[PDB]
Amino acid sequence: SMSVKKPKRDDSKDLALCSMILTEMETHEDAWPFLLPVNLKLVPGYKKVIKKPMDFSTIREKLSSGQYPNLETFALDVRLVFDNCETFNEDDSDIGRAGHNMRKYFEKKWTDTFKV
Ligand SMILES: CC(=O)n1cc(N(C(=O)c2cccc(C(F)(F)F)c2)c2cc(O)ccc2C)c2ccccc21
Repeated sequence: SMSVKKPKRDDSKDLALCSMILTEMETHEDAWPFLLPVNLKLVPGYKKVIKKPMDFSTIREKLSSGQYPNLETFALDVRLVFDNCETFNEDDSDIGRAGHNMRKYFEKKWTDTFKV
């Protein structure tokens, strides 16, 4: 509260660290469904059903232009990619499995990088 402040972590490297994690995501062989925005003109249903589309290239653009206030807002957008994927894809499909794999991959790197 006012004048009562928690000792707060050094957030100086967060921008660089998030960029590194995003690069690792993008180079994963199962990243291909997520590298570019879903084509809203070519995929029936997607625009109407998925209220907040997100993909790795859009996250990169947001990250590089100072549009994430903090690392938590970055994590939310990454998770949104996989939540959208779950909403629109059967678990028993290539993209369905890709989404599962990539979420697991992310969460470990997230834990390994930031939870001391
Ligand atoms: C995440 C997710 O659920 N999906 C992603 C899809 N997808 C496209 O919409 C897409 C976008 C641009 C070009 C191309 C193409 F070059 F392949 F034609 C495909 C996609 C497909 C790919 O093979 C590779 C990359 C992307 C972004 C997509 C398509 C249908 C249903 C869910 C989808």
